[PDB]
Amino acid sequence: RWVQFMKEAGQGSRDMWRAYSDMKKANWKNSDKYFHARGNYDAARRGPGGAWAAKVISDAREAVQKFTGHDSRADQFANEWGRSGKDPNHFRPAGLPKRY
Amino acid sequence: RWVQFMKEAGQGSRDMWRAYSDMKKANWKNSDKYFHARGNYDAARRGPGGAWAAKVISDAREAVQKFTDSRADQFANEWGRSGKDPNHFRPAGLPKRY
Amino acid sequence: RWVQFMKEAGQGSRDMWRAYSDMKKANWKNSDKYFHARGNYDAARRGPGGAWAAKVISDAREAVQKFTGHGDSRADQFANEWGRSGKDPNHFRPAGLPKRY
Ligand SMILES: CC1=C(/C=C/C(C)=C/C=C/C(C)=C/CO)C(C)(C)CCC1
Repeated sequence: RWVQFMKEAGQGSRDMWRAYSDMKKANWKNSDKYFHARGNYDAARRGPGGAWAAKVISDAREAVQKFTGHDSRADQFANEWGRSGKDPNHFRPAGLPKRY
Repeated sequence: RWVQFMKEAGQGSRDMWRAYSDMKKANWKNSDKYFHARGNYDAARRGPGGAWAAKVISDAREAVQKFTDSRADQFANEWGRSGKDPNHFRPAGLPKRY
Repeated sequence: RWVQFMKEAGQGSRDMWRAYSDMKKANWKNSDKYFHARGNYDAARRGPGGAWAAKVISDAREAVQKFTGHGDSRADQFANEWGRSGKDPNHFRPAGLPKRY
């Protein structure tokens, strides 16, 4: 039912949060696009609910970015890259620890 | 904050539902696109969270439609959401409260 | 702490899934308002993250009702809010509902 979709959305949201926290924790220059792609990739592979959550969260982030001044297209490109099932590692900065 | 964002989202959502409510309350001559634009326009006026909310609701609506046209609604949605005037789609003599 | 909020939200989500699951198993007449109320009650008790998760889930449910048929919604939301505010879910308990629920 809609329950299963929502559970996937819930999982997808956590994948999104996981990507965000791992990115602060890593504090690695030019890592953002990797984590954006990775969070959307992980989330979408939870199923339709996860892919929906990743999009909704990504657009919420874009909206806040716009409001505060900037970039955004590049981020959304990385977002959609991972969400479509493409490898986030194409954005992986050299030396990024294997645990991320 | 994101408390502020979420507030705007709540308000924007209400503007949306209120748009959809009004529309049923008016079984109309070709009234669709006006209500869709107005909801988004109202919702976007609340701020970023409202614009964001209007978009998730619009896209969701469209998604459910995809088992039952959709693009023309989406044009009207983005019209209002961008701030362009919803009355552009007003039908012939639509009651004043809408 | 975002971590704590996220932890409460996860718990509250589980409380919500547990209510819906319990509702299904029980298959008891006139019982949805109880489970709607109970899920929000248990969720809100987790902390702000839980109350928030329960609202997001309740509002998403209402949204899907409206797009399709399920639409009554106001009555469901009244129960949701009732439980989420901390009021007794048993206010909606139908006669005979097994005690474990
Ligand atoms: C009020 C409001 C919401 C309602 C969302 C909807 C409409 C959820 C249903 C989605 C479905 C079924 C999508 C199918 O692709 C939530 C709380 C989520 C966030 C802010 C806007």
